Amino acid sequence: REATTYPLTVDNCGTTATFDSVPERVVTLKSSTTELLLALGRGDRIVATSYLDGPVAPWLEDEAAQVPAVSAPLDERLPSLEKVLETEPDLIFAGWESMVTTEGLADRDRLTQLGVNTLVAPSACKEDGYRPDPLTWESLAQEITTVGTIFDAHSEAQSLVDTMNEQLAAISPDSRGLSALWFSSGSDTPFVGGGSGSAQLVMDTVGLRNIGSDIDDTWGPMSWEAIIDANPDVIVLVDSSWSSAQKKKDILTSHPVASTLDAVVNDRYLVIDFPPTEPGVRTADGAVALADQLAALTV
Ligand SMILES: [Ca+2]
Ligand SMILES: [Ca+2]
Ligand SMILES: [Ca+2]
Ligand SMILES: [Ca+2]
Ligand SMILES: [K+]
Repeated sequence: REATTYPLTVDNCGTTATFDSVPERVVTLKSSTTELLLALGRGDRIVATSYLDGPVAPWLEDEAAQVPAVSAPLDERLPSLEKVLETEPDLIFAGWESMVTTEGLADRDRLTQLGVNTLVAPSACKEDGYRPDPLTWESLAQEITTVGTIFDAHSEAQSLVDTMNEQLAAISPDSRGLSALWFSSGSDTPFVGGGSGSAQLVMDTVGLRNIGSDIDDTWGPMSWEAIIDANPDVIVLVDSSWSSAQKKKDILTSHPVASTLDAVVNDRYLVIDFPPTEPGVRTADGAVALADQLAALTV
């Protein structure tokens, strides 16, 4: 039954952010931020959205239906700052840190001067000291709790964390010692899940060894030669609008050497949608989905 005390000061990716009162008019950038506010029962605070990553989670459809901004995003990517400001926001809630730098909408200090708070999803901080190290489920719980505090939504945040933990509790790590390629896009040079993002978190959780684990980033290129030598037991396909799961199956099938891998010959594929690959509460839903598919797979 806690209610937030304002003014509230928080360190958010190394910027001091002070909230004089609960946010009322928020522009959310990326699906992660938009859906987190929907999930916390704060959809009515969303005055604009931009850079959405796909349809909302099915369980957020009824919240999204009450928020006109979800139906009319400002832009497919970053909107102009003028369009953002037209809605008289008190907060810009950015899924990626770059969006509130000079290379994005504007720097955070300049936005503060103009009367606009900024909040970067805590899971998305990129600098040393603030980047998850490593990303864990607790990183994501802490993000929910922090945003809940800012939005005076303490019970809602606790509920959301409890729901994520229940989903995770449904997963028993596979004990077969299997390895996996996490294949995002690319035919000439595959782009794969690296060792420091959601891909690694999810593979660790479901019990797959990531052949891309030595990549020190969320994603990286891996040559066909290196993939073939790694011999992944299972292949996770990210199903995105720009590279479908089927497209990647066809790439694998058509490759004159990778088509001879056991994983490819035996259709040992797991499929995850794009939005849960951005770290957030949906990532746990993605993990459940992959765990269920892996359970159904014989190898
Ligand atoms: Ca409103
Ligand atoms: Ca700055
Ligand atoms: Ca500055
Ligand atoms: Ca249970
Ligand atoms: K306010």
